[PDB]
Parts: sequence; structure tokens; C-alpha cells
Amino acid sequence: LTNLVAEPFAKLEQDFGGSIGVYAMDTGSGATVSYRAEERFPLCSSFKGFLAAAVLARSQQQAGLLDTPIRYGKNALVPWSPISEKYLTTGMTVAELSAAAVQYSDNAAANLLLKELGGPAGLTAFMRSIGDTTFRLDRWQLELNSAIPGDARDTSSPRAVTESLQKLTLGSALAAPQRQQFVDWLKGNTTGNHRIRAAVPADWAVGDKTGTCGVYGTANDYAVVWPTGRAPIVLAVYTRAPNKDDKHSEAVIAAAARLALEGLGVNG
Ligand SMILES: *C(=O)[C@H]([C@@H](C)O)[C@H]1C[C@@H](SCC/N=C\N)C(C(=O)O)=N1
Repeated sequence: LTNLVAEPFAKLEQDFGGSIGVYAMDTGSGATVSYRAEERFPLCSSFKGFLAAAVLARSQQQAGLLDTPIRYGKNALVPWSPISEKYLTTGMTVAELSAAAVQYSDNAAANLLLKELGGPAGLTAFMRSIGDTTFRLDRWQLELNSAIPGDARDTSSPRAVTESLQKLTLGSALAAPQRQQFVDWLKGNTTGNHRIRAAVPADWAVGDKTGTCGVYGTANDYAVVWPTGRAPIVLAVYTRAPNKDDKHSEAVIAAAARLALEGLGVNG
């Protein structure tokens, strides 16, 4: 049931000037679309969605965790912290930091939560605990986005991203209340309107998390999509390019998502 219908991914990545990796799953029939799906690509900020899921998992054993108030100093505010900078003088709860990390890609919020979990190795350990043997987070923020060609640090594959996303949003990796909270945070994302969402009709529900490293044409998005009248679709779209100053493209990500839905026979 893999690639029952071929799609012109190769022409798309050649026009872009780099590499595109796609893995999309129809959770009803099990049919898939797969292109460079087992290659490694930089996660960039997309790790923050899995970070929030790891916080929710811990909250199953710590009933007070989500409402715990976290204060922080000005030294915590790194570039692109649009929510946490408004609460510097007050603090924010763990749940609020998680929402900001998912929905605004807030960097200070993600760093505080990574600390709570035991750093890059702690997030990696959570991913191992749901059966993902590909994901690796290795560095703390900023340098984790270097996107160096051939460097496996801070990478995963489109396939492992999609499989883990399915387990957390639709499967049994989280308890039911935590599962729906993760879905609700993804549905509220504000940074993805020109990526997978641009390929999804307005009357379908959708949640996603983006990544944009800023170098090497490297950017990405993953999403769960609920077309009406059929089972949900889970997909991941990752890009990279050979030269440090190659630009990323949101349009290429949206176009790749459209080809994935077409390959699955989902009318959009
Ligand atoms: C994560 O990928 C980004 C980290 C490295 O800052 C973060 C920033 C935004 S896009 C770039 C912001 N504007 C000028 N540089 C982002 C996202 O929306 O995915 N995540």
C-alpha cells in the first residue's frame, strides 16, 4: 500500500534546489505516500511539539505539573520569544509555556521546558519510550538549528516523525485527556498558515508544528488532518538544501503536502 500512485516530488525538489522528504499515512486503510522518508533532516523548532507531548506524559504521573508557576530572568529571553517576553515580570505556568512553545515556537519557553525534562537526552529518552528509535535531540537551542550537511545531530526522518505523531495524537502513547490537550495545542498553532494548512480545505480540522532553521534551505512542518467523512491523515514534510545561504520555501512545503494528499486519494 506504499506509493500506489506516483507523484512528481523529484521535479518539485529540483525546482526548489534541494531535497524534500515526505511521509503521509491514511490511518483508515494504512496506505502511505513516501519520498526520501527514511533520510535524516534537521528538526529545527519542530522538536518543540514532541517536547510538549513529553511534558503531558509526565503530567500523567504529576497531577500538579501543568499548573506549576515558572519564573525566569531576562537572561532566559533569547531571540524569538514572543509570548514569554510579555510575562517576564510575572512568570508563566508549565502549560502556558508548552502552549507558547507549540503555537508561537517560543524559544525561551522551549528552553525552560527542556530543562525540566532533563535536556536533549531527556526528550530523546521520551521518544525512545514510545518506540521511536530514529529521533535524536543533542544540543540546546540556537546551535541545534545549524543544519550542517551530513550532521545527524538534532535530526529525525519524515517517517519517524509521522509515526510518533500518530501515536501521540491518535494512538495510546498518551492518556485520553493528555492526548486531546496535545491535539488542541497543535490545532491552535499560529505559524503554519502557509505550509501544510495551505493545502487543507478550510472546512477540515488540522493541527501542526513548524520548523525554520534559517540556513541551508532547511524548514519543515508536520500535521494531523481530519478530512470530513473519513479517517484522519498524519503527515510530515521536511526540506534542506546544499548551500548555507540557500533560502527555504513555504510554497514548496505546501505543494509537497498537496502531492501527498493527492497520492492518498484524499479529495481536497
Ligand atoms: C525554529 O525553527 C525557529 C527557532 C530556531 O528560532 C523558530 C522561529 C520561527 S521562523 C523565523 C522567525 N523570523 C525571522 N527569523 C519558527 C517557526 O515559526 O517555526 N520557529
